[PDB]
Amino acid sequence: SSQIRQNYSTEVEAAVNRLVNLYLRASYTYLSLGFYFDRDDVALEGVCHFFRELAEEKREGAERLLKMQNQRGGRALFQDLQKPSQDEWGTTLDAMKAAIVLEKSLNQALLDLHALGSAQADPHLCDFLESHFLDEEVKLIKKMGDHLTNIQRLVGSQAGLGEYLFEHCTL
Amino acid sequence: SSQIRQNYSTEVEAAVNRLVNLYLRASYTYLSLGFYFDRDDVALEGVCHFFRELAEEKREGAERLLKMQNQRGGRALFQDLQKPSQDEWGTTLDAMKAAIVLEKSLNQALLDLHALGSAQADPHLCDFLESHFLDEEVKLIKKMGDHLTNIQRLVGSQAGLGEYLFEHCTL
Amino acid sequence: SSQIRQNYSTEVEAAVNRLVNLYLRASYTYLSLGFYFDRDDVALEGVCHFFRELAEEKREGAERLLKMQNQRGGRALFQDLQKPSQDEWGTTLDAMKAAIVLEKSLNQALLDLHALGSAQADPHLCDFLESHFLDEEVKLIKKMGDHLTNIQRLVGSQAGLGEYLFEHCTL
Amino acid sequence: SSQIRQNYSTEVEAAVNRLVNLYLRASYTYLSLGFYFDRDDVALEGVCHFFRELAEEKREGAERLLKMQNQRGGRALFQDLQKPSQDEWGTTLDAMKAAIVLEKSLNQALLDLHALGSAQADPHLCDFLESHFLDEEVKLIKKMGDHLTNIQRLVGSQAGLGEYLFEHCTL
Amino acid sequence: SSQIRQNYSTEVEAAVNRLVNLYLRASYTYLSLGFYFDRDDVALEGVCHFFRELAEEKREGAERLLKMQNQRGGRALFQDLQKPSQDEWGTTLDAMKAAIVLEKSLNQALLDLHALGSAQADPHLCDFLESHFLDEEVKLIKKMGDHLTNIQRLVGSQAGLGEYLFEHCTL
Amino acid sequence: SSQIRQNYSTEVEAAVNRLVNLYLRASYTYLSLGFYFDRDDVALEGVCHFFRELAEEKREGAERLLKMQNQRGGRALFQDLQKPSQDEWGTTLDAMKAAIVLEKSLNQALLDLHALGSAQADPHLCDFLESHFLDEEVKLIKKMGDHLTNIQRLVGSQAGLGEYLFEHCTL
Ligand SMILES: [Au+]
Ligand SMILES: [Au+]
Ligand SMILES: [Au+]
Ligand SMILES: [Au+]
Ligand SMILES: [Au+]
Ligand SMILES: [Au+]
Ligand SMILES: [Au+]
Ligand SMILES: [Au+]
Ligand SMILES: [Au+]
Ligand SMILES: [Au+]
Ligand SMILES: [Au+]
Ligand SMILES: [Au+]
Ligand SMILES: [Au+]
Ligand SMILES: [Au+]
Ligand SMILES: [Au+]
Ligand SMILES: [Au+]
Ligand SMILES: [Au+]
Ligand SMILES: [Au+]
Ligand SMILES: [Au+]
Ligand SMILES: [Au+]
Ligand SMILES: [Au+]
Ligand SMILES: [Au+]
Ligand SMILES: [Au+]
Ligand SMILES: [Au+]
Ligand SMILES: [Au+]
Ligand SMILES: [Au+]
Ligand SMILES: [Au+]
Ligand SMILES: [Au+]
Ligand SMILES: [Au+]
Ligand SMILES: [Au+]
Ligand SMILES: [Au+]
Ligand SMILES: [Au+]
Ligand SMILES: [Au+]
Ligand SMILES: [Au+]
Ligand SMILES: [Au+]
Ligand SMILES: [Au+]
Ligand SMILES: [Au+]
Ligand SMILES: [Au+]
Ligand SMILES: [Au+]
Ligand SMILES: [Au+]
Ligand SMILES: [Au+]
Ligand SMILES: [Au+]
Ligand SMILES: [Cl-]
Ligand SMILES: [Cl-]
Ligand SMILES: [Cl-]
Ligand SMILES: [Cl-]
Ligand SMILES: [Cl-]
Ligand SMILES: [Cl-]
Ligand SMILES: [Cl-]
Ligand SMILES: [Cl-]
Ligand SMILES: [Cl-]
Ligand SMILES: [Cl-]
Ligand SMILES: [Cl-]
Ligand SMILES: [Cl-]
Repeated sequence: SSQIRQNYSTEVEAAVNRLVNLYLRASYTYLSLGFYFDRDDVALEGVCHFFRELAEEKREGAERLLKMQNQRGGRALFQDLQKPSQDEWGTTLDAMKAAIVLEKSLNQALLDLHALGSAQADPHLCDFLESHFLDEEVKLIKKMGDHLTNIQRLVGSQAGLGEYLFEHCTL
Repeated sequence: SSQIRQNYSTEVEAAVNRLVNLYLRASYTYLSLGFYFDRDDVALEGVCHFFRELAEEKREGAERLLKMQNQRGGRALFQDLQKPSQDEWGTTLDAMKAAIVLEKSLNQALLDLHALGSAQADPHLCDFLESHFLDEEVKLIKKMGDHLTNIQRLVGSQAGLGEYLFEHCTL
Repeated sequence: SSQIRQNYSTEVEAAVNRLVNLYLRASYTYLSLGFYFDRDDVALEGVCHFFRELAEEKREGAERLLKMQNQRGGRALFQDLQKPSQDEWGTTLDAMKAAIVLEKSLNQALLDLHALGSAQADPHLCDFLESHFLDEEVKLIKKMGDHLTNIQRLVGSQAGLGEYLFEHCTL
Repeated sequence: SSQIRQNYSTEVEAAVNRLVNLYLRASYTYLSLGFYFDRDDVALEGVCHFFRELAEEKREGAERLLKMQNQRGGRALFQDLQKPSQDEWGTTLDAMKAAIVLEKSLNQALLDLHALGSAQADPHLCDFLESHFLDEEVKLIKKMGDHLTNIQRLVGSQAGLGEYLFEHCTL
Repeated sequence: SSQIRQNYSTEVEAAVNRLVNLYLRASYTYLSLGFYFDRDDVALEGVCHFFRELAEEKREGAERLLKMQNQRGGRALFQDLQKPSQDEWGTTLDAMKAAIVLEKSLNQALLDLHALGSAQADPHLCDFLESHFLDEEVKLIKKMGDHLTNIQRLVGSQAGLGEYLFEHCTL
Repeated sequence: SSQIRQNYSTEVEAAVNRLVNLYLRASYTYLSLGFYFDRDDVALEGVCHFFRELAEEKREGAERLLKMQNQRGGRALFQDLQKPSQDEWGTTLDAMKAAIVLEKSLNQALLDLHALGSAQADPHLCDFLESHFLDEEVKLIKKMGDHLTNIQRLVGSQAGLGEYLFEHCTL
């Protein structure tokens, strides 16, 4: 009955709504991460800012998906947004570990949506994922792995601290 | 055990977390409102934009509250965000009615938080509500009542349409 | 006993004070008109603005008269300002009808003051009315008649609405 | 029956209309003060200008109140504006005394409206008074007391004139 | 006998003079803190500068209070300023602890002045505290708690130093 | 035990701390002078401003001395700051008399510190006094004597007022 809908499976429509939920959950998680690091007894405002920026990116992804849902003539359906998995997020290392786990769950969701879009022969969907999501996730996951390595190095030892300072201050 | 906390009741702390939830729910509602009006079979993009702007304002209010929670040494606690009350929002009139009901529920929540802050002799809280929330809500509710009146006039009759056009095009 | 007073009758002096009162009453009326249209259940802000501008013009006329009274060595005397004739002003059509009636009462007052100034052989008074009031009133009354005609056309019928839209949007 | 009205008592609504009247009366008083000082036999144009500026401020206060009345869903009701208490205002000292008495009556009215708003648990009203009226009145009353002191000094004696000139011309 | 004084209790007048003393004491304390960190055998000029800026803020607060005292028609009365509690201030951690204790004593004084102003039904006083003092203190106390946490982290351990460097140099 | 200290007597060190106290007392006195002239019943804002500027200069002198104390490796020690000698300061003439007495006490203190520095063969101290204090005091004392003469002339008589006006308005 939708007058623009063409080659748009009910399966993809549903999976897109689920991915919106996944992205909004991710944004909520990053909001909680950021405010934790803003606590006076944590007080790492740069970490708060890093996570605040990610909450925004994740919300923007959801909005992009919702725009696409309408462009294809699907019906956006919203579900409860579950609260984040933790109320306190431990150290910078713990938080960046939780963040890469999250990004990896979104990345797997995008890959699963491509597999569905391929099975449904929906190239507009594939193009959309490619254009806005797949490379963005890979780039973000690389940066977070980079961060994990640096944090481990900085917290580990004077040899690690040493090499980090040399790179940052001499190079 | 918080080293900055002063004159900040556990009651207000809790009510602030609940109000964050209320504001994030409101933002989610407005996201659903906006995307509904973006549907090709609805296609009122200006309405989508009006509600998109409100989703942003409501999120910003929640973020402001969360910032304040930390500034007072309270602990931000997040809860499930319930999905909006409807999946489809009817006419522009229905949506603007749902929106004023929502804003009125937030306004009542702010008034209830002032009553608690007064009972707890917490003037920083009162000041904060005054500075960022009370007048903003009143102004928004006035605009929405204005909108309700105009929509009713425009949809009602040629006499109503007539007066609207005169004001918009002659005055 | 006034050392600048020349050729300035007590009759004109009195009539000038009465006209000040008439102009301030008019300004008060337009204040009430404008705020009525600002009511959320009326919500024609352009009409509010049109009347707000007229309240200003009418006050300025009174101030001009008061300045002139002093320039001639008359004594400005103020009287009670009666409240406007109505508390609610009905439709845009009703309000613009009330406004033209008002302007016509001021115009008749100016004409009556010219007749007195002529009988008193006071050409400075005539010049003053000509320079600041007579043409202003005529222009305003023409605009209001124009408005009455347009409002009647717009509220009347699809043929009227039709012609208005053609003029506004095509021409 | 007003669709925006929330937490807005009939008592405050009425007191706001009365305060509008009080502010418009004040503006009318200052108009009479200013024109008196413009009389050729008085000829203190700076005093005329000081009072003209106050007539404007007082009108603006009334307009602010009327805007607020509508924003809260109250009904602006206008009453007769009584003419000022005097037709001639004596010396600069007499006029500035009459002016501080007036400002003190408005200030007391604002304080009485806060007491009512507090009894009615209306924090938007309190905020509004704070934001636009309480500090403005205090500042104005301080300036007028300053003026009274200076006028008394200047009119009093050569020792007073002396100190005024030293401050104005040397410092 | 003061010609501007209205609704200004002798109790608030006295408490304002005491708070001026409290603020000037605070400014003197911060002067001593800053010069200590300027000692060649301490040599933390950034800490000296942080405290120099606070000495200025505290003096400005006192001056603001004194201005307000005169605006209300109270009489500014000055008392001995006691010298700071210490002649030497230990480590950066010790000094920032002494500073938050101080700010908390000023904050409690402001809250006690609000309680008095409320008991005296003095809304201009409440507004003044809100506008210039309550939020400023909260913001300053949050920053100092942030500083305490960071200093403890940096002085504590290589894991703490590690996380601080990551936030500052990577994020 | 100070590693920079050279040719810096304990006698000068102590006298510098005492002079800091003297300068801060002077600044406090000028704060009280300035606020007195800001009283509505005094209302000489130019006098308030003149004294406010001097309070700043005196504080700056103390800060300069404290900086120098550290540059020489002395230990800044702060004492109680006694409140000013009066709570009310009479006429402009009385205040300017009190001010020149004060400046003369500071000037004598500087001269006494030079005598000590000379006896201690401390040329850096002499240079410092010369560079920042001796000429500044002389210039300030000359200006204040000038002011005393003018105030006496202006308050004295029409012949005095006469000559002042001629100089200010014709020359
Ligand atoms: Au954050
Ligand atoms: Au942040
Ligand atoms: Au694909
Ligand atoms: Au595909
Ligand atoms: Au770097
Ligand atoms: Au570096
Ligand atoms: Au570096
Ligand atoms: Au939208
Ligand atoms: Au939109
Ligand atoms: Au409150
Ligand atoms: Au409160
Ligand atoms: Au329009
Ligand atoms: Au139009
Ligand atoms: Au038009
Ligand atoms: Au209006
Ligand atoms: Au308007
Ligand atoms: Au005529
Ligand atoms: Au004539
Ligand atoms: Au047009
Ligand atoms: Au048009
Ligand atoms: Au058009
Ligand atoms: Au005037
Ligand atoms: Au004037
Ligand atoms: Au209030
Ligand atoms: Au209130
Ligand atoms: Au001056
Ligand atoms: Au002068
Ligand atoms: Au001069
Ligand atoms: Au310093
Ligand atoms: Au410094
Ligand atoms: Au208060
Ligand atoms: Au209060
Ligand atoms: Au940094
Ligand atoms: Au760094
Ligand atoms: Au770096
Ligand atoms: Au001053
Ligand atoms: Au001043
Ligand atoms: Au010397
Ligand atoms: Au020497
Ligand atoms: Au001069
Ligand atoms: Au002159
Ligand atoms: Au002159
Ligand atoms: Cl955040
Ligand atoms: Cl495909
Ligand atoms: Cl939207
Ligand atoms: Cl409170
Ligand atoms: Cl208006
Ligand atoms: Cl004629
Ligand atoms: Cl005027
Ligand atoms: Cl209240
Ligand atoms: Cl310092
Ligand atoms: Cl109060
Ligand atoms: Cl001062
Ligand atoms: Cl020497």
